[PDB]
Amino acid sequence: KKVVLGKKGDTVELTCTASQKKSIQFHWKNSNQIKILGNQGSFLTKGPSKLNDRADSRRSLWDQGNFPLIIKNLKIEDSDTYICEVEDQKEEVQLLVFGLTANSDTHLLQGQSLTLTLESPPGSSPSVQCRSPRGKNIQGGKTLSVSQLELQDSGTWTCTVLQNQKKVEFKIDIVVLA
Amino acid sequence: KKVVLGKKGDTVELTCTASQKKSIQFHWKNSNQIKILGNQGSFLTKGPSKLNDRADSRRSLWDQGNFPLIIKNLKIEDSDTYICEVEDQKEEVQLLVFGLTANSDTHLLQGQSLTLTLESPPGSSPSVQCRSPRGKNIQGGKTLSVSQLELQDSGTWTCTVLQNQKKVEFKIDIVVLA
Repeated sequence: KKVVLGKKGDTVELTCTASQKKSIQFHWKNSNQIKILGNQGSFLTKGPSKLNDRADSRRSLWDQGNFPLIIKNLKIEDSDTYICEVEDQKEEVQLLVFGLTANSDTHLLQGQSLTLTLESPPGSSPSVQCRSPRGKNIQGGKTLSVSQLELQDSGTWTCTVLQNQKKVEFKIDIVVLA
Repeated sequence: KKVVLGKKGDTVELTCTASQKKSIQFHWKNSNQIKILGNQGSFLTKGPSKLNDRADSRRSLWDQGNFPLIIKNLKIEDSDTYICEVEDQKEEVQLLVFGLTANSDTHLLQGQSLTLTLESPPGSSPSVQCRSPRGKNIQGGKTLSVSQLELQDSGTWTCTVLQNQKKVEFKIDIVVLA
């Protein structure tokens, strides 16, 4: 059971490392036993999955017994358990996908509030921890909010989201307009 | 001891998969105990290696305990044993690098000879096996040569080079001009 955290619109690479004669039949399935991708002889076959055009692998690593599932342009909808069946064995990976917005623009006026919201899949309520460039931090679970923006908030904010031990770091630039 | 075969001007990715708390101190060294790259806290540090600007890793895989050494624009000179030291353990990978030319152009005249030469590092004499698009094959050890080009040689040739079990496939298009 491996837990990998991705970021909305980002690419993640789920790892699969077997222990057989450098590269042999394998394939990625979703908890739903749907085939995402596998190798056909020596080729690469992706079935009609919703991840069809955004899914790939690194075909030259199979020789090393590595069969990565690459997933570009990440959606919170891809969150899910992916299974990697390499000949006799199978690896299970849980992909948790997150997004983090700032409904205000990033260019606000001193005194105005700031609202950030974390987009998560029906499966999580994580630890959001954002710091002003000024050391001050705000924690939450979905909705964040700071009540008075100082000119001392301008900069670049760091939002740490935490899950089963793992963590994703988000960075936002807020322009506090005088 | 892992043997990976690369191709002149190509990129290879040497794999390193440990068994510790998702991502901890690691680094790649060459047989010569020279540091190629490692992680400094959480950053990426490449020393002054000859592979300095062509060397990389995939920094978001360390969380999965994978510490790849990527090496772009391959040279036969990069052939060598690379060691991957991940905390308590270390993996050794032998990178054999090959090139395969066709000293004639690829556009020859029927009747003319074809000479292909395999570029290898001082460490190998491999099995070169090239097939005309017409099933006929020519084997060698460094220098290949076909004495009479038929119009039945036009196409795309497949040159298989073999080493410790591994193999690299090269493909050349010869234009047999009538």
